[PDB]
Amino acid sequence: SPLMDFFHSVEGRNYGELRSLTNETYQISENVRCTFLSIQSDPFAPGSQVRLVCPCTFSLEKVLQTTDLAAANPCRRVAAEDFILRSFHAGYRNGIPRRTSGAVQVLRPSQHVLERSTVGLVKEIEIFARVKLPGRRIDGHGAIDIFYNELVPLLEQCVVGLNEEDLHQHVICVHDQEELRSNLLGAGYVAFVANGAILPRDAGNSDKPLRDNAVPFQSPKSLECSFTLPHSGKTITGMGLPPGLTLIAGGGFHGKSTLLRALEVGIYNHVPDDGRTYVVVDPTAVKIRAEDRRSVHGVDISPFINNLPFGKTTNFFVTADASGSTSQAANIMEALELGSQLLLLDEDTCATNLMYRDALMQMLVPRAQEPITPFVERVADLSQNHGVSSIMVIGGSGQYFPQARVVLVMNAYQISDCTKEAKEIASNSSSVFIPDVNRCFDPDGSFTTVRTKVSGIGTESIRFSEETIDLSMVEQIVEEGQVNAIAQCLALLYDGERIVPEMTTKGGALTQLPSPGGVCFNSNFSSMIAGCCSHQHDKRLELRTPSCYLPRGFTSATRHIEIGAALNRLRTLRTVT
Amino acid sequence: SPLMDFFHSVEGRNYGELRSLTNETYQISENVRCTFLSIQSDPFAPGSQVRLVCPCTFSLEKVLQTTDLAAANPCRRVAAEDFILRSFHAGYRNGIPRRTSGAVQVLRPSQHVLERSTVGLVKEIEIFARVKLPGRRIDGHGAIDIFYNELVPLLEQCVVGLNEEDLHQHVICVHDQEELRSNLLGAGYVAFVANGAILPRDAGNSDKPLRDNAVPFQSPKSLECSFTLPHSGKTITGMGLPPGLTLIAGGGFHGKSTLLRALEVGIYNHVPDDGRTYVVVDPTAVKIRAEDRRSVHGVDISPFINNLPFGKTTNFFVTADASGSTSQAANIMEALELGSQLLLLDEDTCATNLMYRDALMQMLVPRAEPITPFVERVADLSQNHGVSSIMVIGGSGQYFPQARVVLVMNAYQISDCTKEAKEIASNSSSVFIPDVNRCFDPDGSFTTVRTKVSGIGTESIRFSEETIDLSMVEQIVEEGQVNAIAQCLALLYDGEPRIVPEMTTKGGALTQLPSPGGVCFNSNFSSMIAGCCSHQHDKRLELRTPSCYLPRGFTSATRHIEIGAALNRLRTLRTVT
Ligand SMILES: Nc1ncnc2c1ncn2[C@@H]1O[C@H](COP(=O)(O)OP(=O)(O)NP(=O)(O)O)[C@@H](O)[C@H]1O
Ligand SMILES: Nc1ncnc2c1ncn2[C@@H]1O[C@H](COP(=O)(O)OP(=O)(O)NP(=O)(O)O)[C@@H](O)[C@H]1O
Ligand SMILES: [Mg+2]
Ligand SMILES: [Mg+2]
Ligand SMILES: [Mg+2]
Repeated sequence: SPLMDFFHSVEGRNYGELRSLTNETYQISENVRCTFLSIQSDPFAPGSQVRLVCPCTFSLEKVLQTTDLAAANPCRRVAAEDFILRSFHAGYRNGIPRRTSGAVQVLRPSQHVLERSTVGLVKEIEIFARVKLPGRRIDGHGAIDIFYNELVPLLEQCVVGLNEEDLHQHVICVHDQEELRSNLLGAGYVAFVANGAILPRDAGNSDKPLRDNAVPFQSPKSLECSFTLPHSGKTITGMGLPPGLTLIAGGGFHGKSTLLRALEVGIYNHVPDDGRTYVVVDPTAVKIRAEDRRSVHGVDISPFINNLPFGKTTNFFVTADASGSTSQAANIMEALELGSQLLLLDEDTCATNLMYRDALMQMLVPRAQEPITPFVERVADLSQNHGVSSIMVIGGSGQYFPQARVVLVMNAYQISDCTKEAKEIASNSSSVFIPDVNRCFDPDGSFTTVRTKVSGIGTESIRFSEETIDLSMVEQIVEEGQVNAIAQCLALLYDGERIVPEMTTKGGALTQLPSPGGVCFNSNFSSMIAGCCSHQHDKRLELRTPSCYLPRGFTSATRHIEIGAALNRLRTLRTVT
Repeated sequence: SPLMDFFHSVEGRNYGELRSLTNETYQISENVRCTFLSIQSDPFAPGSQVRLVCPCTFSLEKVLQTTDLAAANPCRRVAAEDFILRSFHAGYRNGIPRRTSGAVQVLRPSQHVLERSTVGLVKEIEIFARVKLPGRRIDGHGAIDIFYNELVPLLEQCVVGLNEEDLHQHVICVHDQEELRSNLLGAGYVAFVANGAILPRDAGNSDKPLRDNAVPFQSPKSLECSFTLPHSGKTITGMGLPPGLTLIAGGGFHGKSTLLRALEVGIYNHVPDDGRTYVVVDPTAVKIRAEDRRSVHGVDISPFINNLPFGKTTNFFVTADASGSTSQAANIMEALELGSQLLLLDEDTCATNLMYRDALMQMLVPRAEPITPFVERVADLSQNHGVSSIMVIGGSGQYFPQARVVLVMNAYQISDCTKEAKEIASNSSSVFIPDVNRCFDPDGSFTTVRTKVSGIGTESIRFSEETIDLSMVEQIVEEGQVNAIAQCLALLYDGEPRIVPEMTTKGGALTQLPSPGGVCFNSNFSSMIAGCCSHQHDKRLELRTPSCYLPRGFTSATRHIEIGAALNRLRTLRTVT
């Protein structure tokens, strides 16, 4: 009631008047309360941050399995908050807002279920928003619409008026997914692909499942295996993949890349639509690709590449313009340093030189003269002595056959288990890694340059003061709120110049890190980044550290490996050993 | 004079009266004049478009070799306007402006010399700009600063007060530079790389040459050749590449991607620093890569990929989400139909399946294997259609029997090893229709649109609600180029009915297209795109087709092939045969 009357009150009057609202809290409905987090300078300044608060109607016991909030499995708290976001957002598609100024920015959820700062379940329901409040004169009627006519009905009908059965099933599917990824290394696998999974996406620029003429994934028998889901009781069946080397071989339009992308997202749980639901991978899995002109600092790529020009150091690599082989190797070590157990390779984004060696090529120029020691030679070593496994798509090269654990053959989106035939083909055709990695972070040479503000640019980049970090090929980033999280971390690392050691220890301390779902090889770089991640988790995916330029509640969880990767490619980065 | 005397008058007054400034044209100095092409609505709005006019002081005789404007070689006209802007911009680093509002937006030219609408030479000098005229009570003093203090000294000192000896030398390098490529197909070559060239760049995110410890290009003797530049008299020497197949072989970190990138830009002339200056390629050459999830419509990918799943037609291919080989082959023909003469490949960003087939792969599963690799179509394409290929190969000597020359690179030093290489092979040892039927269908193509077309940086096109991915069309090298493409799309759309057949004709008529420097296999698609390019050229890089959201003078020339690639991968592209 009173907010409106207030606005009538200030309806004509000048814009400055608005700075009164901030902090000033009003109840706009019986079941809705509004709290003002900021009030911006003008209409065109991006949003005026507000906290929408409304009662939590559903039974915790039925959906969260406990009466007291604090006991609830965080996974289910996430799936809940995730769901509410989804429901509120769908409210626009169901013509619920009697009016749609469209000046209401609230973070849009991916197809993946991540903890987001956006909705918090507290004891109530906490939804953060950004609103473009309506000439120089104020125009209260605009706002008046915006709250009473657009937000209240959406809240009351899609948020307060939730559907419990839907909620409960959301949460059950999600949780069963987490648990099912928690069962992986135990059950004997590194990846599991559920039967009937609709892997292929809707469009090359789309993440939703394929509506038309999808072919449900079917595991070969020899690779078939089953599980029991705890919360649904549903028992499911599919393709299990042992530790070691999984080869995905077929030449054509067959589905190879499509399966693999499923596996990269395999570290996520997605809304029951997604159709990749219950395709799961080790939660530390990393899409490994050549990436070029990326900068490297302090990575020891010496396992793969041996003989740089001009006696330049393999063992502590450093460039601001990297090669396809060198940076791919850079990414493999970058990864191991952050502790990945399952590398994911799509050969078409991989640096052929790294991958294998041609006879003609070696005889043309002697391999003594060639630096590179290809991946095939390091792979058996990595699985046997390190428990690091690889799944990779190979297009037309059987060189990997003596090393291959399984050889898959994809044809028109159908798989066959051809591991026997292939190693038979191989047949008739016939460690090196330091886990304790000496890499500390140097905030001095790293941050000397800058002049600030830190902010996430879409899904692609980080505005880091005058600097700009390119994540366009950190392919497992799948939300804007993720890169935003990363921005929070960077602005933190920057702001407190006690923290590197402090976070390094904060990290060495931990036994398990948070998955982006909420559920819980070393070095000081690694461990530090773990410290940052962990601290961020602590403060509810919202560090506020001063140099950060971010709205309240547009942040999504992300693995520590991603914060790793983002710093890892700061091109002002400096690092010591 | 009069402008400021106006402004203070206004300075209390409301922003609106700035709508008086429209059209009204003022002289803020002897050698300066400004014309207001627009006025922003708001202080925020991206700026207010103005024409900056100043006298042409230099002797046209020495620089353009004619007293009369209209005779001037457009190559030297471009190099002129290029140089003018460049100095103007340099005016900021030389402490020239008295004040620095930074409300002045004027296109930043790249290292490339391109025709740009920004500076025009007419009879004088024409520079287009965008200004943010500053509380929302007018900031008359602020504006006064922008013009009396910032723009004028820049103009008078760096533009009116230009340096003719440099400008002359600019133009000589540029012109001599264009001529050197015109000489290429004649002199018997497809690529020429000048000795002493500095190929590599300062940083993975930078286009400027490698300042520190660059190693100068040197041609192997066997491939060495020389030319004579008409305008400088200078005689230059380097690496000549014949028609046919050139293989770039090597190990790692030796500079192949460096050389190749130089060759991709080889369709451009660079400001005399750039250091790739006098590296030239066929001005039609295209960087061919696997581009995944790109949409295809109407491409006959048949020569490489003869089979698909489900009787899907290779001969008229269509996907909204695409494969590495499938996309790459689309690219090869997309480019062929637009008339490429040299295909440029980095075996790394190429889809390997398209490139060779392993013995082991072929046996494990027989080829009766959609794909027919490039190695087989290469001789054919060369011999029968005069389309050549230079490609970086990482470790596969399979191409050796097909190889014209085999280049071996080692620590930034090339060697001719084609003898030894083909021996290696010896020791271990048409299809394409030029007449491709592809008409453009504006009906199905433009149905879903409500508009506005605007280029997003260098990377994408906001085509109404649609978005086009130019992120892997690697030879786009300016924002003004993407803006150009946006102009053309806005044209095909707004002038929809008669513009397709008309441009098709307007393009069949043409025996030469305009190179981006200004100097001057068929299908209706192609001929149409050529029509668009040529009409754009005619119209001075300013087609204000009505649905174009663009400031005046933020446009740069492109090849026709580029406009081809953008339309080509529109996700609502419908095309008929
Ligand atoms: N199981 C499926 N059902 C329906 N469509 C599919 C399926 N799998 C893949 N697709 C579509 O097939 C197209 C090509 O599949 P893709 O995943 O690229 O095969 P691929 O092996 O990567 N070929 P390549 O990378 O060229 O060697 C993509 O558009 C997919 O969306
Ligand atoms: N003339 C030069 N002077 C100095 N540095 C150079 C020169 N040419 C190349 N480089 C460096 O080498 C890198 C490019 O070479 P690169 O692409 O690694 O060769 P490559 O071995 O063919 N690639 P790959 O085989 O895929 O690893 C750049 O990052 C440059 O820094
Ligand atoms: Mg390279
Ligand atoms: Mg390379
Ligand atoms: Mg693919």
